[PDB]
Amino acid sequence: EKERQNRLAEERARREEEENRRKAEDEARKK
Repeated sequence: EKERQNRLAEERARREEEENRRKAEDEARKK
């Protein structure tokens, strides 16, 4: 269970950092 939950949690965090770098490069284009 913990293996599964941690795997899903890192998948979530990776998607989150994807969106963060994405908004970052968007703002960069606005610059």
